[PDB]
Amino acid sequence: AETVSFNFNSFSEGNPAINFQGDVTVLSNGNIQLTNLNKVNSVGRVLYAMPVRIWSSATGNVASFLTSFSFEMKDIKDYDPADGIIFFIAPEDTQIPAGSIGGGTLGVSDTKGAGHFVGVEFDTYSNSEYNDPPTDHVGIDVNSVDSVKTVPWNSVSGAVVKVTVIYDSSTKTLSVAVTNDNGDITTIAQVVDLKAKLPERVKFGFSASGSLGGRQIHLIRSWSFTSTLITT
Amino acid sequence: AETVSFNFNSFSEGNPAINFQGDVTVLSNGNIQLTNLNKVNSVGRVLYAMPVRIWSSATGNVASFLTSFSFEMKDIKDYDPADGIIFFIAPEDTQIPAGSIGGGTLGVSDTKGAGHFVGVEFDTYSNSEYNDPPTDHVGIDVNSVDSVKTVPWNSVSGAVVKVTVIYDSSTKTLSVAVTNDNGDITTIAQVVDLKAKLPERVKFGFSASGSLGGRQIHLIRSWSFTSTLITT
Amino acid sequence: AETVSFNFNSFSEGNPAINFQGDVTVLSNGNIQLTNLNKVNSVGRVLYAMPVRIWSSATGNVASFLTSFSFEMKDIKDYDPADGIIFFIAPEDTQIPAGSIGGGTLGVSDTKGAGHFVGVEFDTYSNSEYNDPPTDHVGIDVNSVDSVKTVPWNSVSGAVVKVTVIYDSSTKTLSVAVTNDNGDITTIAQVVDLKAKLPERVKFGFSASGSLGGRQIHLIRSWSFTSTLITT
Amino acid sequence: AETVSFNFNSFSEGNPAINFQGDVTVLSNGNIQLTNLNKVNSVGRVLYAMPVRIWSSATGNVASFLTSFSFEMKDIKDYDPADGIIFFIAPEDTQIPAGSIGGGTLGVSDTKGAGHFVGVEFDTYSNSEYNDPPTDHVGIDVNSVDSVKTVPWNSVSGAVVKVTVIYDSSTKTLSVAVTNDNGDITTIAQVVDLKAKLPERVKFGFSASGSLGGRQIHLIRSWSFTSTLITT
Ligand SMILES: O=C(CCC(=O)N[C@@H]1O[C@H](CO)[C@H](O)[C@H](O)[C@H]1O)NCc1cn([C@H]2CO[C@H]3[C@@H]2OC[C@@H]3n2cc(CNC(=O)CCC(=O)N[C@@H]3O[C@H](CO)[C@H](O)[C@H](O)[C@H]3O)nn2)nn1
Ligand SMILES: O=C(CCC(=O)N[C@@H]1O[C@H](CO)[C@H](O)[C@H](O)[C@H]1O)NCc1cn([C@H]2CO[C@H]3[C@@H]2OC[C@@H]3n2cc(CNC(=O)CCC(=O)N[C@@H]3O[C@H](CO)[C@H](O)[C@H](O)[C@H]3O)nn2)nn1
Ligand SMILES: O=C(CCC(=O)N[C@@H]1O[C@H](CO)[C@H](O)[C@H](O)[C@H]1O)NCc1cn([C@H]2CO[C@H]3[C@@H]2OC[C@@H]3n2cc(CNC(=O)CCC(=O)N[C@@H]3O[C@H](CO)[C@H](O)[C@H](O)[C@H]3O)nn2)nn1
Ligand SMILES: O=C(CCC(=O)N[C@@H]1O[C@H](CO)[C@H](O)[C@H](O)[C@H]1O)NCc1cn([C@H]2CO[C@H]3[C@@H]2OC[C@@H]3n2cc(CNC(=O)CCC(=O)N[C@@H]3O[C@H](CO)[C@H](O)[C@H](O)[C@H]3O)nn2)nn1
Ligand SMILES: [Ca+2]
Ligand SMILES: [Ca+2]
Ligand SMILES: [Ca+2]
Ligand SMILES: [Mn+2]
Ligand SMILES: [Mn+2]
Ligand SMILES: [Mn+2]
Repeated sequence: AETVSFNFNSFSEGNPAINFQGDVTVLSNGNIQLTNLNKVNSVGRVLYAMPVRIWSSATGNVASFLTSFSFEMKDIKDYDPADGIIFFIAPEDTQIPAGSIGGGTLGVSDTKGAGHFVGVEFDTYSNSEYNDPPTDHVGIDVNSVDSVKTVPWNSVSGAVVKVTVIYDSSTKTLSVAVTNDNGDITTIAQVVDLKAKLPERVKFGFSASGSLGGRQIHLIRSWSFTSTLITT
Repeated sequence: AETVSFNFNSFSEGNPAINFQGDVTVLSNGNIQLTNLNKVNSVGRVLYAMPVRIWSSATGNVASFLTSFSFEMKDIKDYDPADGIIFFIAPEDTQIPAGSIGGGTLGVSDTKGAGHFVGVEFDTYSNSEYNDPPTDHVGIDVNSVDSVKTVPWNSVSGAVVKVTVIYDSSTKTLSVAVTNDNGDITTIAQVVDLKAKLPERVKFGFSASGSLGGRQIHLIRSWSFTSTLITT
Repeated sequence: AETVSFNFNSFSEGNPAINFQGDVTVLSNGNIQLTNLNKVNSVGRVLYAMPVRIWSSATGNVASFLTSFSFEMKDIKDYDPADGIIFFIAPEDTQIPAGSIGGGTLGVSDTKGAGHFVGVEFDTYSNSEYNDPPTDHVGIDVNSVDSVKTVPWNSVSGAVVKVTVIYDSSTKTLSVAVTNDNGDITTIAQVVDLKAKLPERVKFGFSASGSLGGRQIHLIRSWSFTSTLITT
Repeated sequence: AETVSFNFNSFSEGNPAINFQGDVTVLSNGNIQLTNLNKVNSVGRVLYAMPVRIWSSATGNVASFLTSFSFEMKDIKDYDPADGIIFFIAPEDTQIPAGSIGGGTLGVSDTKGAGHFVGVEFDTYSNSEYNDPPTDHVGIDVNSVDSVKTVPWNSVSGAVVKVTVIYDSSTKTLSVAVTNDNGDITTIAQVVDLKAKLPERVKFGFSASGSLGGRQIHLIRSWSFTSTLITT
């Protein structure tokens, strides 16, 4: 089998294993800060630099994967704590959408909320234009920030959040477990056919955005990943 | 919400938080050893002593859970490396089946392979009587060691194996990710309705067994768990 | 710290983690075959596709690394069993030298034997033009196939050879242990300053070559690697 | 060429291939447990029972060696996690020092920290009396627990640690690569003249110790070794 495996306990500028897009910076403590607090419609994204072959047009086989990551969102004075973080999967050529308005697009979609990606969003602002639920939520996204499914959640300012994601290729199930600061777990799961929605070669990563009035600290603290694709 | 949370980095026999059944021992290094290498049809099981409420007859709500554990199976001289370990969920009064033959029953079922439990098995011996696949496998079990579903796997002697399990109550999906020695990940997922198959209060644990000619070292190294049941 | 880790138990065409250069083919059993047995001056090379940051111009720190691989060289009828395999480190833009004569150049150097690379060679033909010792040898190469140091060795046709390499950044020591078919070990070690000889970002890989009369089967069976760079 | 080669995937009490010294026990899972958790100044050691000819008095030749082993250190309640494990080389008659205080001596030296041995220590307690660095470390020891050289390291409780050691006789270089749980590699290398510091035949092994307050689980899980001495 063909396996991609990596582990990030911290990050650094100049690591060729990571692609930095837009307003991303690396802090002295090793955290990735995705948005620029002094910029309007800030968008920042980090991708694992090596494309991952999630399915093969030759065999028809689809990869399974296990990934864990930790993040932190923290309020800043005067601005609305917005807009959130999205763990996403997209074609290997993926770039921040041209003329991105940031905000509710989470740096992955156009103004209408459409894009070419699969993702798990940690949404901290209710955008009526994307049919967002009224509270903070975890959502499963398939080519749109108008989520296929959401679950109520609570983004606590300054809290370290732990996420575990399992994609089971045979059932096409994307399962997510979110470990909150109050000790409770939040789960969400959805059948998503990655072979039907995405090309063979993809990139994995994180994106976050803000607006003129909606800004917060978006931090990626750690990321581990393993994908395995059965080969002929 | 109602949350049960625990973490075992090590295990000890004086700790009332675990119930010990059958031939199980705790080694001085802190590991749980489920079977006795010198006994015919050895069966050893371990359960978290406190019953966990997984669903409510009042609200109809079912808990979600995230659990991770690590185990090790190691070959012993002159014996077939058998039979395997099962992570299981059973009614709170669960006991080793009376007159257990161990072996392919994995200490949770009768001779016909039937029992009252939901489990994830790490099977290392092909029992034709339980329609086992020809190789080592991970199976999702619902009241039978004749698995609802299996996935090929490889039990590497002396390797530390890491497992992550997500149960998403809304989709009723039990998703499993197993991290092997060769670096590959193996996943298996199955829709299992816990309300329909198990009582409101259950015990979680591990079981392993052997036969006259089938024996191996079965070890539980660590276990973390979090369940959350919505009470509104 | 910044760590790069990978493990290849087998190889496949289409794996984005591997760059194929020249006459390389992947066999149905998963082995990489580096040279074409029917081509004059055949050269084949495989590289890990991601550039590896081996030193930082910001901190002055140099990475340490541990790598293991298994290869096989097998005689073919009538041709001289030549020329061997080189495990090498080179600038990220590395290509087979233009107008390569293959042969004693091992696909990494020009006709005079000069190139931009650091390598461990498994040399099976004595090239007087590169001051080769009279027998098969393991050599440490610094920008030349005229080795800084060599040790007598024996390339056994059809034998699986295991190699372990340690690069200790603090002492700048490259240490090699070669495990033969007859059970004996061969070692060679050399102080090589990678920060002085190579750029910050590099590619790691394997190269092999042949000539008109010098041809043999050159196989790469497995490859594991871990590098760690202290960050500040 | 005179070669010594062995492989231990597990260990057993009834095997004359290993010499057991002091408080050492074999657990039912096959691991060697070096210290007794209920004893003051506990010292336990294991040696490969056959002496290894590391050098010739006839030719003046010195052996090269390649060795790999895996170990585990685990914290125990109410005791300081101390003192660590040493992989050592000593005269064939080597015994635990008479009236050993255990602790910082690592079971290989006297109260002043002096002994007759060459070793690689995995030291988890800072002994100012042996000029230990302030954190956990890997050290290269020559007749003293006051290390010739150290490198900062981190002993993770319950983690399986893999070590690879290369001794290159021509450069007299002892190179060590330590693979941690967080994925990082730690290396240390030192020129050590084995012919000048040790006798013709030596014993290879492992030692660990504790004190009244400093105690932890010290486990040896596996050990492979190959040495080759050129006889021509
Ligand atoms: O000061 C106070 C009271 C302070 C306070 O805490 N008061 C508390 O009151 C309590 C009881 O109420 C208690 O008494 C308590 O003791 C007391 O302390 N209010 C007055 C007040 C404060 N802002 C803030 C909050 O919301 C406004 C303003 O600052 C940011 C935000 N904005 C509004 C706008 C206007 N553009 C637009 O609507 C067009 C574009 C637009 O909305 N894009 C969206 O902007 C979002 C962010 O708002 C997202 O990023 C979206 O994704 C993005 O699409 N752009 N940015 N607006 N009005
Ligand atoms: O020696 C060799 C070849 C060894 C070898 O390495 N050969 C190598 O081959 C190489 C090339 O291939 C090379 O040539 C190499 O040079 C050469 O060394 N075979 C001859 C041989 C060896 N056993 C072993 C393996 O299987 C047998 C025997 O030892 C264990 C097992 N059992 C079972 C019994 C007693 N029954 C019963 O209890 C009957 C009921 C029964 O089968 N319950 C099941 O028993 C299982 C375990 O077998 C499971 O636990 C099941 O869950 C359980 O239901 N009693 N024993 N049986 N026959
Ligand atoms: O048949 C036998 C004895 C066989 C045998 O088993 N004899 C046994 O002896 C026993 C007792 O000892 C018993 O009596 C037994 O009964 C008897 O059977 N020799 C007569 C004989 C055989 N070739 C062979 C070996 O070497 C020659 C020939 O086949 C291959 C090679 N090449 C080379 C060429 C074309 N040049 C060039 O390309 C010139 C440039 C050149 O030399 N580049 C180098 O070529 C190398 C490869 O040779 C390397 O690849 C170098 O890196 C490369 O730089 N074209 N060919 N040349 N002459
Ligand atoms: O409880 C606490 C804080 C616990 C804690 O978690 N605090 C947390 O702090 C957090 C924020 O920081 C939070 O606030 C949190 O809420 C709070 O819980 N300290 C008070 C405290 C605890 N021991 C421990 C640690 O060190 C002592 C004690 O237990 C073991 C050790 N020993 C030693 C002895 C007996 N001597 C001798 O034998 C003298 C000779 C001696 O020192 N040979 C050396 O002993 C070593 C081992 O200590 C090595 O083995 C050396 O190789 C050996 O040479 N007898 N005992 N000594 N003093
Ligand atoms: Ca939103
Ligand atoms: Ca040559
Ligand atoms: Ca110490
Ligand atoms: Mn949303
Ligand atoms: Mn050469
Ligand atoms: Mn020390």
